[PDB]
Amino acid sequence: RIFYLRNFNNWMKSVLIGEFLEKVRQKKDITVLDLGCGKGGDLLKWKKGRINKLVCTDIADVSVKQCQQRYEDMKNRRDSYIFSAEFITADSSKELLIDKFRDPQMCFDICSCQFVCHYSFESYEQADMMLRNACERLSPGGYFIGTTPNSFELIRRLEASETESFGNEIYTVKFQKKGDYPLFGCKYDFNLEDVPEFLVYFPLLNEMAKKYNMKLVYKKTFLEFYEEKIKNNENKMLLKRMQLPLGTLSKSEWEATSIYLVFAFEKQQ
Repeated sequence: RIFYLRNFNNWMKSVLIGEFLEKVRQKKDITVLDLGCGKGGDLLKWKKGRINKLVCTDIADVSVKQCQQRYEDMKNRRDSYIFSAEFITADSSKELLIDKFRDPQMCFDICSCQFVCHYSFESYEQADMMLRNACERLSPGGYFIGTTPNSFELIRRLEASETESFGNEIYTVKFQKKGDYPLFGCKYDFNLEDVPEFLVYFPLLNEMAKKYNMKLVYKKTFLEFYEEKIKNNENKMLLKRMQLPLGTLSKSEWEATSIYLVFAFEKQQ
């Protein structure tokens, strides 16, 4: 029954992505940076969005090759318009992407960073660098959007527990330490259903992003974002198409999903 949670987070991304492609269109040939693209889970979302150019990039060569394969298959389906795509293997917390890009002067209208940012918080330099790569090639008025664990929700559960661990049948989180939360390098293990992650203090990400002329649009918990986006019936209908609150997800599914927040920043003039 692990479909429903995976599918819920996917609908989260869909609705975030749709909102910001529309904001870009309200301002008047859309170029997108999908940073930490994995296997291509969002490839389909970008086609629906009708964008024109996509750069997919990941630290993991196999995921990158795989995402390129999936993109190609979507190309080779019968009777189909699709963005052009460029695929780059690169550590975006340690290497500059502008030097990897084919077109070294290209611009982006959105950088999408889904379930990736928290890997960069190992140190200042890698956090600043992923952020550099996310923001420095955005056109004025463009967006840096994504999804990451909520540090406040993680610590809170950590401090309600008797151990370094908390979780349910679906997820387990294991910190190295209680009481001590450094800005960079605050490691914890995460398992759903197991790469080591780093805590992302949102007030800090927010300040660090100013360095690249970004201002916050919003930061919403998954539950806040869900409670609001679902008042829209097309959104509801999309959720039904694709498929603590009482419905949609089970109690323990909601504890899993409610760990996350949604964020958006905009490039200033």
